[PDB]
Amino acid sequence: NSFSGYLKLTDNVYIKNADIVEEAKKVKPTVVVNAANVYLKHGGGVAGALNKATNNAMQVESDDYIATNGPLKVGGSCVLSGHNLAKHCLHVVGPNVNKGEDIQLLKSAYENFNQHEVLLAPLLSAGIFGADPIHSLRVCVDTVRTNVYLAVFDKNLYDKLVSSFL
Repeated sequence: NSFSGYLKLTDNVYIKNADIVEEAKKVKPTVVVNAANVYLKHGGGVAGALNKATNNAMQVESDDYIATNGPLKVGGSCVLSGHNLAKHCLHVVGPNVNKGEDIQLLKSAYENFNQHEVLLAPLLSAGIFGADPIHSLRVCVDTVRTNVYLAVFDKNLYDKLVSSFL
């Protein structure tokens, strides 16, 4: 397929040092995953980058979703438009360690991926959500059964994830 340059970690998990926005623009996947919060407020991190790439269309759509349905749950998800990046965006809420949220909900968050055959995704609960990215990758491998292409922005983190993988 159109995913190029990934390292194979397992039967179904692949990883690349890449900006998820640029990779979505190049591949136009069926599903891109957003690292969302429960309010779908896309201010920073991956969410802020994806929203900016849609010229704020993602935020306008999200505000309507919240007005109609209320907040997500931690560990939950919703499927919205992918705008100019993808057919669909799967907004998944991993726990935010900095808010005291239970890291065990990371497994629930990754289970949402199993409803989709192929996904382009970031590591959940990494970055500004405060969890250890090595732990996030382990939970991903052990939970997701569908095909997941992981994009890791930071080269030093990418190298550490690959070189410590077991």
